[PDB]
Amino acid sequence: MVEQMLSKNMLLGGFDTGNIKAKISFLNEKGNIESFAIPTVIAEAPPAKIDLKSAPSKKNDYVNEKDEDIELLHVRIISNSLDGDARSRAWYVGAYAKDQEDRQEPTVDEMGKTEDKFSQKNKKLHLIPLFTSMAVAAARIGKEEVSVPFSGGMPIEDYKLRGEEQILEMLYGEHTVEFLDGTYEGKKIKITINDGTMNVEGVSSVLAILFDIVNGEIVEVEGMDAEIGESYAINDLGAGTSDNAFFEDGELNKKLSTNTDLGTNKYIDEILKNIKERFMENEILKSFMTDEIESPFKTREDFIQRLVMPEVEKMIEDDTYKPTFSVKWGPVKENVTDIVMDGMLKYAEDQKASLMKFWFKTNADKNIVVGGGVLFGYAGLRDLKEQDGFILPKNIQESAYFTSRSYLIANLLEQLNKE
Repeated sequence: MVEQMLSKNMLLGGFDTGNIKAKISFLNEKGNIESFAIPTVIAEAPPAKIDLKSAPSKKNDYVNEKDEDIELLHVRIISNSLDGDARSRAWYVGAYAKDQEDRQEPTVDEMGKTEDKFSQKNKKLHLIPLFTSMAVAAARIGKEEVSVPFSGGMPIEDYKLRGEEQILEMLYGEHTVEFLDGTYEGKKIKITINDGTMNVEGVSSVLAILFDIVNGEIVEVEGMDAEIGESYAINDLGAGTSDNAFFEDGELNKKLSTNTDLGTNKYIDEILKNIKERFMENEILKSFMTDEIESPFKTREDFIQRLVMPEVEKMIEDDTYKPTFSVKWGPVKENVTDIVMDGMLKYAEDQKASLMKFWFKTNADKNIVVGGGVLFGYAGLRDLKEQDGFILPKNIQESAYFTSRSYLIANLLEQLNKE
């Protein structure tokens, strides 16, 4: 049934419109969930491709990365959701738009309380990356005409402004996206939106913890035993902040919910410092790098992606696996397992104190952790699983897309309900 559904001229996705990023999760041709993010950045572009370009054309052949098809987004979008002017022009979108002086990004006036995404002045900032994300997925699954049942969500504040059916009404109709450059150059995707659903941003994320879609099948992720109407604390552990959200009766509790400066950043910085300190105990490093500023990692993200993530994946697969963090700096390798594990567990313990306190303040039925911090702090945080009601999602690696995946699952269930 899902097979028959997906083989038609259609795209089944979940669309998460954030201020920084447009995220999408969709079912690809193997019926698996596929996700990417397009930064919410646009810039006015020439009507046809330009030859003066900010790199040699053959650069990506010395490059090791995924989602190459969104590195260069130069599109023409025809839609009645856009005003006449935007509709008339081509656009640079996402990463490629970052490198333009006349780029346009979301702002926040007139101190720091975020703006309305779909006002007449703001809407093109968010529609262009949304439609572009739809077009890229449609391109990926080899379909130039797609019916797109819209499944999105908005935070509760916009309910004082809009209405779900107003968002959907903006989106209904026909839209074309023509790629003028990059991977899909020459392709024109025709998007028809006839119907849709809007979901509760925030507590919807429960769906993505409870369910996955694998080869067309909805499967129950083992980890959380959900009873209907129970309260959820969702703690989003990030690089610079932690967000402690409490949901009761399907609504965010603003009074109890809060956010702090407890991030992974300072813990990682300390680890990076200690890692260098240890290499400088090595005699080869003494010979050639005494009194020098350089170090084996570029950024915190470099350290996360290259050193930490491969080991944590193995830990997540196998509770008995004992990790080894081995850094190579030029030709020299050092075992720094003690240094990394120290920072990981120090972070875990500080999060423990925070998470346990929030649990008692809310008396949440389920206490859930998500975010990159769970991955960094996994070696310690997984101990909290002994607390009944504490949930460390099996698919924590997909945290960035829990919102879009939730929409996607809701969208599949909706289409199946149609029969």
